[PDB]
Amino acid sequence: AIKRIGNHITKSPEDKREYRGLELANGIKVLLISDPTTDKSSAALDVHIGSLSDPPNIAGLSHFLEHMLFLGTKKYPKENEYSQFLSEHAGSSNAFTSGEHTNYYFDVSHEHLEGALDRFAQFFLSPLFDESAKDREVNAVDSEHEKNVMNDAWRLFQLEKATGNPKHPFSKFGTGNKYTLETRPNQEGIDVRQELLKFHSAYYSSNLMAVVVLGRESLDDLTNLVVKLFSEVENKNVPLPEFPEHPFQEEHLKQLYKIVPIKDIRNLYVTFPIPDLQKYYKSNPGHYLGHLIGHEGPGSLLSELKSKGWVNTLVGGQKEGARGFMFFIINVDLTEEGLLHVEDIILHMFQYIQKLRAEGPQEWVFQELKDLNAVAFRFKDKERPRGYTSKIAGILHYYPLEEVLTAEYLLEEFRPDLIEMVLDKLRPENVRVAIVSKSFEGKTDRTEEWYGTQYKQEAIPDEVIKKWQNADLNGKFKLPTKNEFIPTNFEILPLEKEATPYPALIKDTAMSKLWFKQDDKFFLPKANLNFEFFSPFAYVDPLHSNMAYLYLELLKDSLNEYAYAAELAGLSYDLQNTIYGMYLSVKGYNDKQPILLKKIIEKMATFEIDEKRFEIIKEAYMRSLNNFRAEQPHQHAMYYLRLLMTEVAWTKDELKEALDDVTLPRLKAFIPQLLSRLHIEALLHGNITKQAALGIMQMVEDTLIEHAHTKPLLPSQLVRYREVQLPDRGWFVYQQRNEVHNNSGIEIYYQTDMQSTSENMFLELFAQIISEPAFNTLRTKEQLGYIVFSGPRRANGIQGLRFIIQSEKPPHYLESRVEAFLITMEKSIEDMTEEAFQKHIQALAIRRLDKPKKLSAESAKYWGEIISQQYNFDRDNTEVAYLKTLTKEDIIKFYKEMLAVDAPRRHKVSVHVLVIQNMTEFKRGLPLFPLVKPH
Amino acid sequence: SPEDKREYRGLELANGIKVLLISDPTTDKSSAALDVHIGSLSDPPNIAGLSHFLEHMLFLGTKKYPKENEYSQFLSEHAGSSNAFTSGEHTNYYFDVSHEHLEGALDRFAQFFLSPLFDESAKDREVNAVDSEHEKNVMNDAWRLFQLEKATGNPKHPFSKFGTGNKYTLETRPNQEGIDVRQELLKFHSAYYSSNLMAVVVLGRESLDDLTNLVVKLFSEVENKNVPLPEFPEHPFQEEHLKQLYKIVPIKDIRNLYVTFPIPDLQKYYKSNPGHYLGHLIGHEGPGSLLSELKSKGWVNTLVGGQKEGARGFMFFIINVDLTEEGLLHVEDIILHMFQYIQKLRAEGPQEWVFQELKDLNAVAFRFKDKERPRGYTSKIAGILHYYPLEEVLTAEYLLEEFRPDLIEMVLDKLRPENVRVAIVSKSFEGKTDRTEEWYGTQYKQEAIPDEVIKKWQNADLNGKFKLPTKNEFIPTNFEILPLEKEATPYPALIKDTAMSKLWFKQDDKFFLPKANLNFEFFSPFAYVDPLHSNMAYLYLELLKDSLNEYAYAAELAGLSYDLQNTIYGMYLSVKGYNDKQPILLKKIIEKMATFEIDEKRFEIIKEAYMRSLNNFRAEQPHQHAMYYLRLLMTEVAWTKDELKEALDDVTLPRLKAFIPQLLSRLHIEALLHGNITKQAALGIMQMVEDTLIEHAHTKPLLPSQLVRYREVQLPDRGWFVYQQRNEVHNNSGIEIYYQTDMQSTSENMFLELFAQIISEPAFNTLRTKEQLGYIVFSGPRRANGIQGLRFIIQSEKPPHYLESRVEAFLITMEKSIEDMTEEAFQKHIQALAIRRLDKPKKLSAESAKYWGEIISQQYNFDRDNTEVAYLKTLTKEDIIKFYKEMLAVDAPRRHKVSVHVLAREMALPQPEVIQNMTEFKRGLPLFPLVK
Repeated sequence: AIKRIGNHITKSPEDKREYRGLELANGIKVLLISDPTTDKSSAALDVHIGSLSDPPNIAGLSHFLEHMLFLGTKKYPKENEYSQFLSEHAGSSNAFTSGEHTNYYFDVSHEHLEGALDRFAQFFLSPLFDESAKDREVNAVDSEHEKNVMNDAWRLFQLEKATGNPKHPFSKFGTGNKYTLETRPNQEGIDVRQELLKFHSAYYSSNLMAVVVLGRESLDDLTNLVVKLFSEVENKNVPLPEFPEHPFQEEHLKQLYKIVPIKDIRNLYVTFPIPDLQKYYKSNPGHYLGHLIGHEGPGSLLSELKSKGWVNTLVGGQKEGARGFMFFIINVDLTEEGLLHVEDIILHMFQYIQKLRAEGPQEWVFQELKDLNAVAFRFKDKERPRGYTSKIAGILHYYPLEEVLTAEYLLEEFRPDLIEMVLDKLRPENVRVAIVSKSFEGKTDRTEEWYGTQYKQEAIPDEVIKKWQNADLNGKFKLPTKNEFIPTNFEILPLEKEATPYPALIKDTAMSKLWFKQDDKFFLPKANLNFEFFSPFAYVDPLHSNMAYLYLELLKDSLNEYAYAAELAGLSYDLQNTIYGMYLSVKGYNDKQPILLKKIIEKMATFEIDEKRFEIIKEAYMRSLNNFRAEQPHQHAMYYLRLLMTEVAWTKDELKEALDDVTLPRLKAFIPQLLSRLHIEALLHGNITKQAALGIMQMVEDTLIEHAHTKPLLPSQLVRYREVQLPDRGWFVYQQRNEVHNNSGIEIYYQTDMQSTSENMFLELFAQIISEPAFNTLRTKEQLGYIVFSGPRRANGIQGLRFIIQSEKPPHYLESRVEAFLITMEKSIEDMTEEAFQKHIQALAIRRLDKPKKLSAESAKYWGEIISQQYNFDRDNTEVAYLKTLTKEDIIKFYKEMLAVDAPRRHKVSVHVLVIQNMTEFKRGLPLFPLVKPH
Repeated sequence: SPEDKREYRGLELANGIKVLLISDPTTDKSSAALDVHIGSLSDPPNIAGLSHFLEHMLFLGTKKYPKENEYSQFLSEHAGSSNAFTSGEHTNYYFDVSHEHLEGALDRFAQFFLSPLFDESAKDREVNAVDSEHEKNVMNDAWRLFQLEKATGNPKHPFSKFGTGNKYTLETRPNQEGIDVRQELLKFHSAYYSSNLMAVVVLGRESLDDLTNLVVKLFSEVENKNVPLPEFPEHPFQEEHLKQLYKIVPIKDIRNLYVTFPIPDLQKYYKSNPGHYLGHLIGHEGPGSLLSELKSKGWVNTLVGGQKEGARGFMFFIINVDLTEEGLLHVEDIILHMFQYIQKLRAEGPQEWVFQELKDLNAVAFRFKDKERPRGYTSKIAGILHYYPLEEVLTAEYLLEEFRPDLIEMVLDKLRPENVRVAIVSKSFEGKTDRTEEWYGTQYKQEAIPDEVIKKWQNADLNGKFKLPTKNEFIPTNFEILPLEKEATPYPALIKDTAMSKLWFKQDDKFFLPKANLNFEFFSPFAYVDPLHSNMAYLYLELLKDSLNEYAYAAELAGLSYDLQNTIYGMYLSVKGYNDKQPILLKKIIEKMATFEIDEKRFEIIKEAYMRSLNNFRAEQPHQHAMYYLRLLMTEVAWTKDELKEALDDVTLPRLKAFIPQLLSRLHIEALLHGNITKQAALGIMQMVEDTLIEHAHTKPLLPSQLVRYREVQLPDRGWFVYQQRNEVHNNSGIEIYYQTDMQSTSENMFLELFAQIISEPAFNTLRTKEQLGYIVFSGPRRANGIQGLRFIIQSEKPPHYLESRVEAFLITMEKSIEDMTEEAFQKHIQALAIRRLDKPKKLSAESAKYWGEIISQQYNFDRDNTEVAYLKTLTKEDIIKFYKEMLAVDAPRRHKVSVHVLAREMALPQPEVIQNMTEFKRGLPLFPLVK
């Protein structure tokens, strides 16, 4: 069977890997993909035979056969070298069956395909089906059934098979079970092995199999090896029509079911069947209709239901079963008010559909989606060496090899009649109601035989379907407007003649500080800009902190609807509450980035607050403070220690005492006062000319003065918090009691001077050195508690070591175990050889020296340095050279004089959650560490 | 007065000399005074200021020793001050002596009468000295106005005669005329001093009889000529100057309106003292008062009116009026307003109750005279001894027991448009004044107001909008003292502890005074948060004090007092005085501050005044600037005058109104109870103040985290810091060097203070007396943010590095001096320091203020001094050397040194550590722990 159709196929312009797809004479679909650059190589074979099978003699027989092909019969398990070969090359394979097809994906570390190809070739060429082999597989199939029984996702899927026509084979149980696999046939007289013989000979031989290779070897090398071992397999010319007609006969239409799952969750499913329409996939109309249903802009279906509160989340998507029959599914979130108004929610979905009928199909919205799809296709992302093979192999059976890459990423034709046809399908006549709730338990007397899921399948008497058809009226909903920003600039701006390896202060003003960088090591239009706004009033009072959070929470919630279109564009807006300042994150294509940024600045400068929105936000904030009372001790201990470190902090109980007097008028008065004085810090990044970037900073500051009347902060109005000074000679402990968790939590912390390049290295190295032994004994052999923490702490320009442990043991006993660990580590570091110490520092050095994998990640490192005010972008490169210089003797000295129990400079503090009688008095007594000088 | 001791014994000599005998055992210092009814008016007309020249001549008269200063050296031996002055009709002498040396001092004074030398050499030196005194008086703006007033009434009248005297008039014109001035002194002394009207008051303690026997025999040595007293029948003005406006140029920038009314000698009758009673009416501030009308117009900030001094036959009445730019434009209207108040007084008429209430307040207050200074008491008594016996003068002058409604009507009738003599003092009269007084060079001009305007004043006699003052409480509710509680604590304790309130209580026992003091501090975090926040707080305080001032005047008349201060931590309220209205006054003060209405015009004028203060600091002494720069660093967060000025422009009246409830929304109050108040009653007063606050502002207790104090930057050990600032206004340069040692502790406080005392006596002689580099010299310790430091502040036009090097050399010399000083000399130095620290307060207010300072510092050890003084006694010379070595020493390892350099306008260090940005340095240095 030697054949190779030849074509040159276009691929994402950015993508470099070259692939040739060919068809053999036997008719096996063949795809050859060559990627020499990637070290890993792979291959996949998909047979289009599902768990559902035309013979109904036993259930799970097809699933058993796919398992029988990965068992390796008796020869492959007998060879431990075969399994060792997979382990040596770090190759992990997953074998699974789906109703449409059975799929398997495997990987080899480098050029190990030849041996693997032969092993896979043997199963198809000749399966032994030995008696000893069958014994292991039947037990494995029974184990596979066990996990499926408790899987709620599978339980919904099997319920869909039950809702299938009983006469139709669609209602067969795909997973199968041990009793069906062996006990049921032996009394019947059917032989399982004889069936496996017949099925492999004809069904596997038929051309339902597709082979793809991701091997790094050249396409010509790929062609010779793949063709020789797949030429032997022949064609039995057996045609499979799947299911010609939909199983449903309208008998199970217009029925309401109540499902109680093991998990507590509430989802509503309305079932409507739909026609295949596979040939016209250019328009993809059903998904386009789903996008309109799932949209969250002006006059959205979810937006009305959000005001009612009946549906928190609405998602609409196409559902595909067999090629012959497909379905449309709408999922709505269920709320207690929504459960009472279930019928009204169903009518409201019809009202949006009525609006869609009135507007009709629209060419412009389809064109906008096509433009977005083209942009996404051109900039392909998250390419995967493993699992990509399985997806393409399934696509190959239904799609031509040349068109597989662009089939789902491009729209080429408009199909108005198809949009009308899917709209016609969405009518109450075809509607089926399925409701999931824990409360339904005890109202259901009917239980599924396969899995323990209870659905009444009761036939609604006095059906209200007629009322919904009779009362249909044009919806108040309005179709969404054209997206304001669509990326049109794909060209990357040329690098500036001046080259800077790190961010530079192109513009410095009292009003704002401006850091600028140009893209290097990456070639994408995508550019990201982070801006910090700092105002003193936010942290001045406990009332001020509470009011500031409410304003910021309200700000993002109001902007969320306006920024849904930005999410579709890929632009990213983030508004978050930080005690010192407000963090605005803008990410995405550079060309449309400024328009979104300015609109956010105007909304931030002048914000309107609704009383109803304020009340719900205030209630949610109050509930969160109540939750912390029942929160886990280890996090509670971490908060208690953090509260002591800051010069002044507000107790969580105090924060929820002083929310009693909070009012809307005080909050509205606060917004101009806070906005009136603030300072802007800038971290622009990506490919842009410096002059244009300076202009973008100028407009942002100009808008803020124009609306908020923001004026530059006076000197000394920008001071960081100072950590309390430790005694250096004493260990201090206070006790508090948890109410809900039986494990007692103790936290021990050691302050370590002030941040310095050498100081950072010493703390990091000590944490690295003790981490592996603590995991070896404290975490596992002692197993005092699941939560054991030995990691570095960096805050307020200071370094510390924190031990967060939650265990069912006395806190003092846990502290004694930590003390025993510290003395063991003293002896351990001395016992450890110098060569092992060098291996420790080298592992930390490799971890420190990580090259950026993403444009955003590269910008993030600079963002951290500036917010801390160190401004040391290259600090890691200077530090790694010092780490090699660092010696074992210095590390022993650092612990013996500072962190040791007998150390003269001993900084030890203790926080206990099951004496410091007043937190304020102890903090007032301690001096304050100065802010680190900026570099 | 029961509080006053004795003073009720007096004798009159046959010669007519007036003698009063005082014997106070409690008084530790003896005293004696002389007086005689002769004056500048009674000087020979040709001679000028003969009596003033003669009063100096009396001291050197003694022939006992041929030394002019022999009496003065005798007074120096007894350390008793001797001063003498001549009034218009009286010559007064006063001196004091050792307690057991009263007889010896009197004998020396007696020698002057037996032989008055008045030597020729003494006269030649005296003429120059008297002329020098006259020259110093010319610069005084007030004196130049007074001299012009005496001369203007009549050249012929003796009223015009010069009082001070000058060398040319005293000696040069008589000597050329062939008159011998020394012979004139001898003849004048026999004719007037020795002849009659002498008044001697003697204070002794050994016995009343011992002084009495000696004085009668010794003061009879002079033979009386029975010479009578000079009297003037009519006022000097002949009515030629009446209804005549004057414009006078003043040396100082002062604007005043003066009107003179000649009146009869009502004071000589002393029946009712009517003129002062009328003056109180005009002075009183109340609804419908003259000051309230003037303040509303804004023409006059304040006015003062008291009966002017008058001769035997006549008296004068004058008004002093502050003038504003708008007031200067409307001066005629202001005089018309004064006339309108007089017409309202005519409509009300004389009222017995107003006189009775004033008399009742005076009588109770006369019984309650807290203290009398022994020195100068004799001099005041000598003046009134001639006209009234002490018992009669004290009772009549203080409470006016006799009442005459007719006399009150007569003085009101005496004030009239015809009686008015007009004068205006303003700085806008330069170049408009031609006439110049010869003696003081004062420039004044006659600008008679058009006769038609004078007719307008006469034809306009209508009351405006004036309301008779409401009767107030001038009587303490209980004159007696409430009994001390059965359980009593010598030092105030925390009787009541509350989340919103802190209470300390002591009842004054030894003092036995009905008067009591209550101190309250209000805490607000927002006051120090921003330069704008500090600025608005001052404006609110200034608006509050102006608004409630009219009510407060009534308490001031009763002797009750209130204080409002803008401390950075929060508002300060203090109430001191009798308990009769003290609880009532406290509630009203709280009501005004917590709920307040702001007048826009008052806010604008207050805002301008605060802005004027900020620009004023640019022109300030260089040494004062150095203290201000050091203060910024010591207080950590603080704001410069520049940023405050921009913030002051930002403040607006609506913003200020919004901030007052926010400031008053949450407060913490700490209180001190002192004086005659029952503990249970005081607890009720504490409940009342908090209850008033919660109703008015819904006050809530501050959270412990919210309530915090400031911290101080910590200098590195072995570190020297300096920064340079330039003062454009002052030619000289001021340097302040601050050496920090440690957080204040009992041992630490004693050691540094001992060092400051040890070097204080040497510093004055070694630097100011010998080096004499600059007038400004300071060697004193400074306490801020619970940290002890020593500051040396010198202002001189000398190089700063040279001056700092001299300071370092002085310290090295002081270390050598400490070794040189004997152990006994060191013990004497500690003894002086111990006495200075152990000083008992002589007033109820002083001891309570000492307790108050500890409470604001957050240290509750009231009796800290007794423990500290015991430690000071244990101190050794070696211990001070160790303290100098650890921090004060130049090369000390733990030494912390900060230098503030204010450069001169037109104008090195071994180690230079210039501070470019203060904010960067504040971030760089750590913060000292707050004291526990």
